[PDB]
Amino acid sequence: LPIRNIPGNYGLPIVGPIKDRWDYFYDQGAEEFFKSRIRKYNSTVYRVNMPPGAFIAENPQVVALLDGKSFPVLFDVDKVEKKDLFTGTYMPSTELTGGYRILSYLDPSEPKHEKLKNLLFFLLKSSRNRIFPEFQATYSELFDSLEKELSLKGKADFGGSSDGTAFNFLARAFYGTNPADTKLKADAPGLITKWVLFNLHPLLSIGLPRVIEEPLIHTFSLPPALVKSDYQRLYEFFLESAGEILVEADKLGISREEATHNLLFATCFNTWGGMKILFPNMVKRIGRAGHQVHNRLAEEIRSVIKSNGGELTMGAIEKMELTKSVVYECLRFEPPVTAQYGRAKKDLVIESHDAAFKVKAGEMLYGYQPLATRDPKIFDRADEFVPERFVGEEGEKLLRHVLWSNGPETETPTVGNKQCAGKDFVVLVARLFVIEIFRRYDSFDIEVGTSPLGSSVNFSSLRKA
Ligand code: HEM
Repeated sequence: LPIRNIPGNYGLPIVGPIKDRWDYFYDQGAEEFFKSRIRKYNSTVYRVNMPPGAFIAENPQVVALLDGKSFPVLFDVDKVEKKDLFTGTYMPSTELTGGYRILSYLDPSEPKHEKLKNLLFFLLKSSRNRIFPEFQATYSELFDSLEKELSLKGKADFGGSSDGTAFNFLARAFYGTNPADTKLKADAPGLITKWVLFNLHPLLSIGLPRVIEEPLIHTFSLPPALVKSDYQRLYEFFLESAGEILVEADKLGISREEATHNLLFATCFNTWGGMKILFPNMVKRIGRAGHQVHNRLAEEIRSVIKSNGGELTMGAIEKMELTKSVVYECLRFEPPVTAQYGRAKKDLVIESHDAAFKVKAGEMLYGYQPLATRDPKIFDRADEFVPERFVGEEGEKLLRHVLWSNGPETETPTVGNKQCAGKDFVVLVARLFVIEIFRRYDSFDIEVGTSPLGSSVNFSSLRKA
């Protein structure tokens, strides 16, 4: 390929980054922010300023990688450093996380990265026999509540009940603990939401006027002191509930305190936060796919479960071709976590589709994942939600281009990489979610809005089997 100069610029000091931030949040929105510049520069690789800049991030300057050929450099731990960039060009105060740099912020070259990631692998494996029954019990109660609410109101707010369900499910599956039996009671979703906001506010908009938002959430960090007491309630829950897991932390040579802050983070931030975005998005996209698709899913799911003597098992799920494909298509079409960063460790030559580009050691690389996973040079019908996309031998080959987990779907998270520790768990619970819906309902209708993190979604009809 021809070597091209990386197009784009960072504009004026102070003023450049602020105007780019306004485009990003207000005047364009993330997707059009990136696409308008792809068009202008005639390039899927270019220089751009990223939020938050201001007083929160020291340096907003990045090289953006916006196609599925260039983007995977962000996975290569010999090319990029992945230290302290889980949230991008700033890092939330460690006062938010017990004074520890949590696993998500650690480069694989750090010894505690290996230890802590092994801890989470153990958490997931040891939970294996609890996931099915706890999912089916907690989500059954959720759909019961949504039916109740639909009968009362003519619509049922999915997110408003599902956030509690997801936390209860995780507490029961991971720690064999019902939060209703503890001091947390039903307060966890509110506590976690505030704490996550204190971490992520510089990257988020709530729809308030920019005159209010800019000074209040985009310029300076919210003080961690204001969420410390909330965080302490969560910590005491994890400390008291995670006994069996803490035994393994002891064996791995991790302090009880460090282990507990890490379990809190993986459970509340990575898992529950991830599910908070993913599940409503799934309900939205599957809802939009239409009743013929719903009927095909119901037919497949019910037939397979019947073939399996009414027992839902991992092997039965493997028979559910359309179900597996629809889950992968949700993750392709709308990756729940869209921003991945990496700092070049050495001089690199990054190949796009039609040119190569040279980046210097120390440059911050950034990828907006939906542009890599909806890349029309990789996927046909790239901007269409295609339920059956991954069905069959040929469809399955395309999984190497599904990147939700911060690596190819065909690859395995390891202590040597920064791929999502919960990769297999997420795909499993997403499948269980679709299964639970269509074993109960023939089809459904939705009403939808936006949310700081993804979508808000109401059911307006739930057609029982
Ligand atoms: C739908 C839910 C989830 C989504 C969308 C998601 C997505 C991601 C993404 C995109 C990253 C890469 C972060 C980066 O370096 O930019 C990541 C990392 C990580 N995730 Fe997940 N995740 C989810 C669930 C989980 C679960 C269930 C676990 C349970 C252990 C988990 C644990 C982690 C950990 C520990 C890392 C850092 C890995 C490392 O340091 O090597 N996540 N996740």
